[PDB]
Amino acid sequence: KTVVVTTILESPYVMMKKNHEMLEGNERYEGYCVDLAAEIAKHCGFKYKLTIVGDGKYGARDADTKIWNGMVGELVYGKADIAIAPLTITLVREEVIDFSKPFMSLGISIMIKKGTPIESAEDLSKQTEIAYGTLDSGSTKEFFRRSKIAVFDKMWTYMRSAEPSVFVRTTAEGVARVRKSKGKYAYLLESTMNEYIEQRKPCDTMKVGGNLDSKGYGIATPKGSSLGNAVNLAVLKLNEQGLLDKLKNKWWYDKGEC
Amino acid sequence: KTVVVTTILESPYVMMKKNHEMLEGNERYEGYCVDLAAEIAKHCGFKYKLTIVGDGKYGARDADTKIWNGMVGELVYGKADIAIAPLTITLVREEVIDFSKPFMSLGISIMIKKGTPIESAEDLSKQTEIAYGTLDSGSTKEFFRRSKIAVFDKMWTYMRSAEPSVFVRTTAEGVARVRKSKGKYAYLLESTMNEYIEQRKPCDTMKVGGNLDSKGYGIATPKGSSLGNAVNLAVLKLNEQGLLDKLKNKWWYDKGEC
Ligand SMILES: CC(C)(C)c1onc([O-])c1C[C@H]([NH3+])C(=O)[O-]
Ligand SMILES: CC(C)(C)c1onc([O-])c1C[C@H]([NH3+])C(=O)[O-]
Repeated sequence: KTVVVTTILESPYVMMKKNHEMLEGNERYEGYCVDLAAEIAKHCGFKYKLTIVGDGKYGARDADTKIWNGMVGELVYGKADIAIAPLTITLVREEVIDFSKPFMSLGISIMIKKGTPIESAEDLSKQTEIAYGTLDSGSTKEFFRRSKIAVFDKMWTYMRSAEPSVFVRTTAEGVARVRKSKGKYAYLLESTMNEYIEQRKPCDTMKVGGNLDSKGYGIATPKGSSLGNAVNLAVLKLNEQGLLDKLKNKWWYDKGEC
Repeated sequence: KTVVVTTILESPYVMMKKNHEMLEGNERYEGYCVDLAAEIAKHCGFKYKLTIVGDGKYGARDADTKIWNGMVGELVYGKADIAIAPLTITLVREEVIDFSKPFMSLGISIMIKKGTPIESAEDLSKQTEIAYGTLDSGSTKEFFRRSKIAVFDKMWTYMRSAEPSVFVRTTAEGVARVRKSKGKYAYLLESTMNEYIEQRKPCDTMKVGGNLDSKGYGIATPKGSSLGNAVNLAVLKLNEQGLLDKLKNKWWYDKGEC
C-alpha cells in the first residue's frame, strides 16, 4: 500500500533538512521534489515513503551487463513504485518505463567559472586548454554519446578519451571541479541546475550560451503501472494551477544567496 | 489503410502552397506540421491524408451542448485518427484524448503594437484604455477562465464582458486587430507564434514580458488508440536527432524581413 518513491539527493530537489540526524521517514528531507511528491500523493490519494536511490544515479543501461542502474533501474526491477526527481524523459528510458507529461522544461547548458573565455559549445570544441565534462549515468552524457551533430560529436570524441576523466559521479563533484580549476574546466549540465547553482555562494559560476537541446523532466512509473494515469493528470493539474512555477520560485530564487 | 490526419491552417505550421489550386492531396500543403507529419509517418510506417479541420478550431467543450469542437472534436468522435498541429497539451483535453510527449515548448505571451505602454500581464490588468483578448475555443482562453492567480483572474473578469468582444475566431483576426487598433488592443497568444509574427512585415508588433506559463504541443490521438505508442516514441526520437530544432529553424528562418 505505502507507495515506494525512489528519488535522488540533488539540491534543491531533495536535500537533508538541518536537524535530519534526529528525524525519521519523509521528515528527514526537504526540497522541490519533496514538495511535489506531497502534492501528487494528495491528488492521487496515496501514502508514500521517500527512499534515496542506492547507487545515487539517475539511470543508464550498462552496455556490458545490459543492466539498468539508478532510479530507472529501481523501477525496471520492481524496487520502487514511482520516481519523483529531475529525471529526464528520453527515448531509451521511455522504452522501459513510463513518464508523465513534463513538470519542468530545460536543456543541456554550459557552466563556467566566471571569467572563462567560452561563450558556446562551438567555442569549447575548437580549443583544448579548457577541459569539459558531464555527469556519469545521465541523459546529458548519453546525449553527447549519440549526437550526430558535428560540434557535439567532436566534443564527445574528446570527452570519452580525456585524461584525467572529465566525467563526474555527482553534480556536486562537477560544480566543485569548475570552482577549483581556475577556469580550466567547464561543466555540461541541465539549464535549471546551472541556474540554481548560479544563485549559490560563492557566486563564482555562470551559465553561458543558449541551450543545446530542449527536453523535460517527468514523474516515472514502471511500464503499465496503475499509478501512471492518475499521476499524469495530477502533474497537468498542478502545472495549470501554477504550483510548479511557485515551487521553482521558492527553491531557486526566494532562497537564493547571490 | 490510410491514416486521417486533422490539422489547421495556421502559418507557419500549415500553409497553402503557391499555386496550390493545381496540386492535390498532401502536396497542397507546406509548413512545420506538414514536414513533421511526413517524419512521423515515416517512422511509424503509415500512409496518411492531411485534412483541414472543418470548423477551423483547436478544440474546446461547448459549455452548454457539452460537445467538443475543433481538432479535439474530430478525434473524440472518430472523424480523424491523429491530430498533428500546434495543439496544446492540457488537463481537460488529456481527459478525452491522448497526447505524445511535447514536440515544442512554449507559453502564453503578450503581443502589442510597438509603442504600446504595456510591459506585462499586470500592466494590462491595472488599466482599461487598452483592450485585450485571446483566441476562442483554445487553451489560452481556458487558461484565463480557470486561473486563480489574482492578475489572470482579474484579466478574465474584464475580458469576459468587454465590448465589442475581445475574443477572436482566428489568430489572423487577433493580429490584424492589434495592428489596426493604434495600440488600443493587445493580444494574448502563445510565444512561438508571437515571435514568428514579430519577425514579419509590416514589423509593427512585438512580444513583451516573460511568458505567463509553461507548456507544450503534442501530437494527439483518440484515447486508447493503437497509434499512440509509436507516435510518442517517434516524437522523442525526432527530438533527440535534432529534427525538431531543424524544422523550427527552417520555418522561422529569419526570412529576410524586419
Ligand atoms: C543533475 C541534473 C538533474 C541537473 C542533470 O544534469 N545533467 C544530467 O545528465 C542530469 C541528470 C538527468 N536529468 C537524467 O535524468 O539523467
Ligand atoms: C494559434 C496558436 C497556436 C498560436 C494559439 O495561441 N493561443 C492559443 O490558444 C492557441 C491555440 C492553442 N495551441 C490550442 O491548442 O488551443
